[PDB]
Amino acid sequence: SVTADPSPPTNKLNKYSSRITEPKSQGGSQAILHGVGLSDDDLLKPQIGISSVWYEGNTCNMHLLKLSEAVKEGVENAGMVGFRFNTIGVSDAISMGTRGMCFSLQSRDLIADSIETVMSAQWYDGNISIPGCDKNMPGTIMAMGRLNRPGIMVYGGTIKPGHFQDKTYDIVSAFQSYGEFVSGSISDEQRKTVLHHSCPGAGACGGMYTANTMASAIEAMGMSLPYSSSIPAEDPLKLDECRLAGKYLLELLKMDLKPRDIITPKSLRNAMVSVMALGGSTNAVLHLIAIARSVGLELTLDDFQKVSDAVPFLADLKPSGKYVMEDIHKIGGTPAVLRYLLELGLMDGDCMTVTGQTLAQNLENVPSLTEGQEIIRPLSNPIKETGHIQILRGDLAPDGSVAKITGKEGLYFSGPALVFEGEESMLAAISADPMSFKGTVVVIRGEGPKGGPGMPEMLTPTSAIMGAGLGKECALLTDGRFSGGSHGFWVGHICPEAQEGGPIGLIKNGDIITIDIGKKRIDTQVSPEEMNDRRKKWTAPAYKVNRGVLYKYIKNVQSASDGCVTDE
Amino acid sequence: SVTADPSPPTNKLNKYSSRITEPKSQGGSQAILHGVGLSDDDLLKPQIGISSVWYEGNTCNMHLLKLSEAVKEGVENAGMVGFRFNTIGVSDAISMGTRGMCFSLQSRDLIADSIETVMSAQWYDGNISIPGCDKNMPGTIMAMGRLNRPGIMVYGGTIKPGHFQDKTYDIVSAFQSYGEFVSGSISDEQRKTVLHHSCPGAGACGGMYTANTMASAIEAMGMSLPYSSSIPAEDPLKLDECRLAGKYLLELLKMDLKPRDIITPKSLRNAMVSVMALGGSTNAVLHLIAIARSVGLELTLDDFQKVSDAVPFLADLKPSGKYVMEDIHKIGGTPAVLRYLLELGLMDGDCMTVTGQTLAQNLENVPSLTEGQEIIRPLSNPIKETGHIQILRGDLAPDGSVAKITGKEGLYFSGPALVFEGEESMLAAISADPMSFKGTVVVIRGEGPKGGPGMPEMLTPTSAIMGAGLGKECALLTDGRFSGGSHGFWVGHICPEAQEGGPIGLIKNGDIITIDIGKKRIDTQVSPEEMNDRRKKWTAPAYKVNRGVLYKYIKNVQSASDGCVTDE
Ligand code: FES
Ligand code: FES
Ligand SMILES: [Mg+2]
Ligand SMILES: [Mg+2]
Repeated sequence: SVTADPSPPTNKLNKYSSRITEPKSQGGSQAILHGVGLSDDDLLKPQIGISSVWYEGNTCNMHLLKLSEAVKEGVENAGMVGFRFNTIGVSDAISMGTRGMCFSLQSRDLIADSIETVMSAQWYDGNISIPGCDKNMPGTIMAMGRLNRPGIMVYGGTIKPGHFQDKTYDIVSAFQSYGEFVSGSISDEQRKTVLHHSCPGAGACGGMYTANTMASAIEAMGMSLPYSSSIPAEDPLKLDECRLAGKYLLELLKMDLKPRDIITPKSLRNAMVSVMALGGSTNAVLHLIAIARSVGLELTLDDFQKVSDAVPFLADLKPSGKYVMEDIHKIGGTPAVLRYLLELGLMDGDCMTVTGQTLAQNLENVPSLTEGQEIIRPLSNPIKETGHIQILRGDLAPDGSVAKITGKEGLYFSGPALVFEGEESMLAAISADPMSFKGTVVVIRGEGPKGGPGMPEMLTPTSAIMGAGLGKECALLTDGRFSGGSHGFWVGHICPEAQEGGPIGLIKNGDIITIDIGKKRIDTQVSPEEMNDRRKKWTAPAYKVNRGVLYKYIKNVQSASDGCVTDE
Repeated sequence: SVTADPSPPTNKLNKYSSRITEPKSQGGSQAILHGVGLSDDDLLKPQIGISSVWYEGNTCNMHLLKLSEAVKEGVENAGMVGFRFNTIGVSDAISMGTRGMCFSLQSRDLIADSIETVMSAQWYDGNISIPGCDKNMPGTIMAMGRLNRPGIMVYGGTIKPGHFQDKTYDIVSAFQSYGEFVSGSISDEQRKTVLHHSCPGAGACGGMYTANTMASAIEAMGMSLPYSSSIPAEDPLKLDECRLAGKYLLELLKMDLKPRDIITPKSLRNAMVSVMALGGSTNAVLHLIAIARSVGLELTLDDFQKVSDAVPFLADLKPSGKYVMEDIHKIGGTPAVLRYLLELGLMDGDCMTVTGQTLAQNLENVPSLTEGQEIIRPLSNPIKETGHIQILRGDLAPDGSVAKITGKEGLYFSGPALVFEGEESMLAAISADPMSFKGTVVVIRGEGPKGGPGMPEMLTPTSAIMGAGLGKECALLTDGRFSGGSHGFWVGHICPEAQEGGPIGLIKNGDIITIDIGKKRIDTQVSPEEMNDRRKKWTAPAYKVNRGVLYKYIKNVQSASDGCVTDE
């Protein structure tokens, strides 16, 4: 029983805004509303909060004001009042590699707080959110779940791949350019050319990374309109979707079809099914748990393992494959993918969606995957018989951990631990003495929600390992997160994190660590009694901040196995 | 020693953005920056985060996107790169009277978190903030203090008074209209006419309420440019100020004149001096404490009492007087007011400001208060010999409380307590049985930062008291806040709040409460031993929420005497 936001004061379409538009005792409210341009007749209409995440310093978000204007126009075209407002967001592509990354994950929870705040204070009847980026998307859904007022999330759209001189690039090309330069693979001028053509325009990062994972998952959950996740950012049809969201939201107000009517155990499973089938990001574990909690439901790591075991990986999409979200768009979009998964019996078609109809009804007449397409494998010949996402426990991750397992890595890794108290000291060690890493289980700890602080996503450690030729010769463990595609036994989200005294914070250099994918365990040769000896002598490190938004995060955040929720 | 945000990697103007624009290892960052439109030459420039609080559902904020575009143009005209982003805010005029008010105060702290987040993640060198409303203003300064990067706050400007048929209105006219209708003073049609003409356009609420108090105080603190606080929202000179902020910020980057160089004990006192001289809001106590903490300084309730005792109330401004901020603008603006206070020896002129010069240097050549003006009283004939703001302690507010004391109320009030566990039950009681309030000390408790939750500002209780003719016949105590002008012994901010087991939560109906302004005490006839007896049997009420942004507020917020900071 979630208690968060104001209740409305049955067939009324302005259930909330009537609190301030109708009583004479709210004459001050009505005076403001006339001052912002509402007529007496406008005061009778539903009021839609239109929350975008526009900002100019990221390609994923710089276009969203234009989208928000189209959403407002369509809300007015549907007989409603549209009130635009706008939250913050941050760019992982900009902050990756820097301590700015400590601020990224928590911006999800701040976006949720932001939209909840405005919708509650202004008494809006419904919400249309326009995220464009990584964390923006689940933050908007969490606010929707807390408020439980009719809402639709309009994905801003993925960016198109960059093209120059018969070469094709994305943000990962730009990430990888430094290492290829240092290795001698490319010249400084080729490096510079990659940076000028990797990000050609607006839109979220282009492969099946976190943004496309979550947009697809949220469409599969029924909380975006069909095709929202797969229409590209700069596409004319994205603007048309914006101009239609008001029509759809009107119908949701008439039926009073709310987020907790749409986000259910079965539609959460539908979202998880799309993550497994498409090879989506391990970050979806954090965000789908957070979304489930926001509507008062439960979702555990073991629920992810069960769906992973039930759903084959079918999609030849970056990072693990070759294609990108624009290629999905060209062969029928996300609805064509979900139609195939539904036909295979992998999804529950009875779930209500923001179209006002069920998932099966949305998908009944959509064009199917284009004949001859090579992106989505048939069930008979999947890329992997089960999903990439694997939950591991064992001695060193007793409360869980998350890995992306392709099947190319083998079933076991065993090696002496090489332990670093953060990303910076690992990178200096691999720079000075790369051969000391050969055969080791590398542990980068102190990078969890409280220890980091902020659970930063880390990319430099793994590109340093790949560039040293050590990809098949070591394993990587962290209480933080690893960015992009895996190329080995790379395990993140290890719980309890080191800052909390979890076993990962008790590992010492030379401890033999064995990762067993089949048993789903990360174990240590150190005896349980010696581990307990170390725990008795362990003292928590001082927090790295004492003020500001990150210290509030330290005070509030739950574990990664609990989705790093902050409001419980 | 504040530890919150990233440090820069001496004469460089791009101290922070060089972290991502210069190293080859940040090629991903640079690819994004080219995609958003930066040239190779642009990468060399400082990057300014331009944070507005635009949203369409409030007159105070609906214009701020236009202002933000002018700020960006001036940043580019100054040889810098401008990156706009935008936070949330909420409208007290809309939410007043409703549980939406529970979300208002905390939006200050969420704005602070929001701007801190973006500036840290994106590595911006400086900040220009464009608030328009109540809580927006101190939230932007708190972010500035945490980051300690050069910053300027551009006030959006006050709204102009409304005019219709030789009558003049503001938001308070609209608030008061319901009660005048119920009393028979005005007809329904006159009531409706007030609502259509009370708020004529963009801008913050027009008298010396919280917005104008804090804009004036922040200008007096040196963190806005001269006249920022007094130029009206729709004025051409406000746009010109926006287009100049970049020139001024460039110079701050050259001198590296930072917020903790500008916000000092002496400039905090300067801000407090302006609050006392102008009759500013008791809310300035919360916000100036929060601003002081954000730069690692201390500011106590007793510091406010000392300044109040030292500074006469001089300004004939609403709520207590007749004039409004536009009238100040017409007689020389905030700089003319501060020039007079400086000439009187009430302020410290050596404080550095965002002009790159001292306060005395800014004021040396500004036009003085217009000859003949009747708004600012001479020191010889003040409206009150000391400031309105009074700190009270005593048995029932051992950790402090705040009142606005005009001098019209007498020095003492004594009466039996009439106790309500929230605003709703008080209002029902005064509706049913108004005479039962005559002679009482009314206690509205459970309205503090944790109890409310959110320390709501309350207006309906006091207009109900005025409308029942009880203004001179009772006193009002709360652990929350009272809105607008006082018309009696109306004390808010009582600490500890009732939810925390403070004495206010132990008062029983009939307890004789005596308010003594001269002794600065709110005392009870109940013996200390009986109070302690009650405390031993007291149990905290359940919190009113268990999820969402308000439950996080309950988890994080300090007392009103500590400025309701949330990050400590
Ligand atoms: S930084 Fe926005 S999705 Fe990658
Ligand atoms: S609601 Fe914005 S200052 Fe009054
Ligand atoms: Mg990312
Ligand atoms: Mg207010």
